[PDB]
Amino acid sequence: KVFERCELARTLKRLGMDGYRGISLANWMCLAKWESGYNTRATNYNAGDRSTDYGIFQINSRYWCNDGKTPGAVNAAHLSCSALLQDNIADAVAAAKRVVRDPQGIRAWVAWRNRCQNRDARQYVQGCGV
Repeated sequence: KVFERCELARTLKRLGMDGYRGISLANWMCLAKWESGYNTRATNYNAGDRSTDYGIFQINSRYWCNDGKTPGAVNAAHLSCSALLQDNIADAVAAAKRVVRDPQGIRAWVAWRNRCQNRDARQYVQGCGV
């Protein structure tokens, strides 16, 4: 599924993401935007380390979800990576919350530092009623 901007904003608010671990909804929106373009079935193979990024938040298979083919893999979140390709993003949200529970917070995603950190992120939630 490819979410509409405001549709996603409201869904994330309803799932308790606004202010989760000090992270505003606008920042989570900025992350999803640059990570997948609000696309739940987005996948990205990292040829260099043989891991794959799954879903709307591009969660990596070496640490957060299990896909069986990732060398030296860990399953901190404890999810099957398949769960992160569903239209219903409840599992991708529980996974995302787990990622930010580590000291890096939202900085775990390099894309966040590149295009979200220290920018005006209001544009991602303006007009959505959240």
